[PDB]
Amino acid sequence: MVSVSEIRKAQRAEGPATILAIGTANPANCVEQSTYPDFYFKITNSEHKTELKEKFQRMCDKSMIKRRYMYLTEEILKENPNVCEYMAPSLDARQDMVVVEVPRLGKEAAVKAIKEWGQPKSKITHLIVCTTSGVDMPGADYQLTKLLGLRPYVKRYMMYQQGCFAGGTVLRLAKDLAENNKGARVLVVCSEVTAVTFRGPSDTHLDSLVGQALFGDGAAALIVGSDPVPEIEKPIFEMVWTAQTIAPDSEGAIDVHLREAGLTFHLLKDVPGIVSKNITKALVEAFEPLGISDYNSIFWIAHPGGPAILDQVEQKLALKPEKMNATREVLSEYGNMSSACVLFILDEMRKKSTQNGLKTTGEGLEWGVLFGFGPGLTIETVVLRSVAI
Amino acid sequence: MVSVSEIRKAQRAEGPATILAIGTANPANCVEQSTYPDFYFKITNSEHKTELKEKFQRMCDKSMIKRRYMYLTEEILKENPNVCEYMAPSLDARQDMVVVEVPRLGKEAAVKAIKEWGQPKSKITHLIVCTTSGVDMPGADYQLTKLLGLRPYVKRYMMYQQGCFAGGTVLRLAKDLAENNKGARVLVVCSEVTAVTFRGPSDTHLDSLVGQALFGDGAAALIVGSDPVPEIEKPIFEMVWTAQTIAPDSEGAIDVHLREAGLTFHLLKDVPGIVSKNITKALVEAFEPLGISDYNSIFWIAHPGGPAILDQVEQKLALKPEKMNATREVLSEYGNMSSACVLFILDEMRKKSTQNGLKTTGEGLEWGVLFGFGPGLTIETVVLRSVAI
Repeated sequence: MVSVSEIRKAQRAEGPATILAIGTANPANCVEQSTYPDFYFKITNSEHKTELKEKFQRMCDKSMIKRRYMYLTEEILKENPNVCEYMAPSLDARQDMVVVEVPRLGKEAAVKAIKEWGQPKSKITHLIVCTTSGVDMPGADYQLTKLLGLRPYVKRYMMYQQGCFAGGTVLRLAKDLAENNKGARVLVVCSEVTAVTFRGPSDTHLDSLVGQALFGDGAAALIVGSDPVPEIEKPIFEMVWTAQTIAPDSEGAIDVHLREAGLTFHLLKDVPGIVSKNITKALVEAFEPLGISDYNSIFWIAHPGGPAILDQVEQKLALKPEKMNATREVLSEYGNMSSACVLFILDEMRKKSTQNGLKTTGEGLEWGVLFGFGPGLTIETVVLRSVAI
Repeated sequence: MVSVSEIRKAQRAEGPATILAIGTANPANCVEQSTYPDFYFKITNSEHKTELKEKFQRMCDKSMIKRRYMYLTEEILKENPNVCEYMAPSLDARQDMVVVEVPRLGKEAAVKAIKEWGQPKSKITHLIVCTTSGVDMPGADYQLTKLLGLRPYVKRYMMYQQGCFAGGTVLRLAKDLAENNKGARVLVVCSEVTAVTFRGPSDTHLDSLVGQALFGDGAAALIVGSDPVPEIEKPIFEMVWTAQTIAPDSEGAIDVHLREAGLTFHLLKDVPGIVSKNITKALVEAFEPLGISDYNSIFWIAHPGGPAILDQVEQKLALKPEKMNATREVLSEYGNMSSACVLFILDEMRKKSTQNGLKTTGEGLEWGVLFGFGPGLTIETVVLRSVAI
């Protein structure tokens, strides 16, 4: 009696998933990178490790990060000596910080995105929350539903322990949710806090130490939907095609474990080398079908894992130096905010394009690419189209 | 130049997401319920707690579980006294078990589902992995890709720390992935291991103790896709509509935290009561649009959190006793395997329907419902259509 084909046709959306709003937020405590070595070696009781401090100073000087925003403060660290040691039982204390801070910072970013969107929050049908800092049941998706006053029947997707490529992951997921469901409006929130990874220095663990020079806190929120209401909603970028892959010869490049001592970061291979060796294949998969071969003719968003990934990709492809400008600006002002970074870069790019009177939100260009890099070695690819003005 | 509408039309699927294969697996160690109180009170050094053992015996007697399969054995527990205590630092030992066992068990279920499906594992485009048992980076999704030899470009969705309603969640997610992407074939794996939640008994924490009578291990895998190739692929169930909601007046009903002592299960409200009070609303949302109001006229799959949820739902709606038969058979043979449970119940239902020559895979009925229940209080609803024969 009942027609499923009629239901399916009536249930789905028509057009491409579109980013309709972007909002960001960071902890209030601003930490300058120029004075970080001294602050970090003092608060971790490591001032006597002069040679290790010199190695950390070089890591900070090479980071291309001017400052980072941190939930952790001198006061909080003085109350948590176990967090200041390289390896002490401290997950409960860290979890108590991030179970609250992740949704707190996420709400700030989400309220800003909802304000830009300008539509009733009761029209948000799906919620994607992504974090690599802490886990809990009910999760941060339930907390944000409560904190934002979303409908109780919002459809939630709680992405925990994702890693640095997950800015691409949440876009890949939001695309399918928006495109398959007529009327769907997806609130996407990436919120990353370094309280679960902060730890003291160890001269036999230099891989762990590099994380201390790079990771910073931040949240970004998006509204994503298909079939925008003309002259009411305002498209910023459209998603057109996505991919995720595991690079060959990359096993163990980035291994991150959640233990009693918190989240521990282990590095085993040349990440910049692997990314730059495999980025061209990811570009031809994405762009050959569109007839695009000139990689300077598209706008660029790349996860700034570190500056060497950016430099090596730029050199490999012969990208003009300006291609990575928005990416490098976010790295310089905020450091590596894990999954949230690429969403901050989208916001920077569209705001600079607008401010500077370019013709599209993607630096005056039509087509663009967003890349996420992280554990596995995983590469996420999202092909974007800009919007006029 | 490039038409995004053309791309979008060529990129999406046409028909409803369909379950094309189901495979399950459990650890080899079979644990009888009749004698579990003695086993559990001996291994946890609690044999002198006579009254508490009595309370546990009653929980096991009322559980309606005959046996469970568990990775944990007497030998593994004797080597891990911190896991045998009610509350001792033990997450590292538990993670070392589950980071391996979750993908191992998932692999066995996935291989079974792929064998039934019959098509090359190179045609699997998307992979959803769900567990409430441990977390790691790269996740269990990466581990399964490697273990099964899936393509490196399989698109992965790692659902960690989800909870007992996530059998519904993975179906809700797989539906959009399959329907929005032409040719997509989604391998869905739920794999749950009780090594992160096992702990000793405490007479002031009877809510934790209830979990020790109910939780068991298991993995279930599905192949989901739209547009099945007729007579090559074999549809089992179709998904038609989904929902997720948070029941009113249920805050804190089920809070589960991942701490240095592992995963701790708490209960603060009457779950059977909340579920039975809110199930009608969930049914009307799903079935009023289809013109169905007789809930005995549809086939049923309910997460068997405990037998009281089933009994109270049955009594509330006046379901005939036979409606919950497949659900109760899975509870009897395997216990509560968290997210995997509802997928085992789909398997039992279609296998008994096919074995017994009923007219459809849903007990000879056309329309059916699958419910997941868990933290938040969250209710997941999936509306299914059976397949002839």
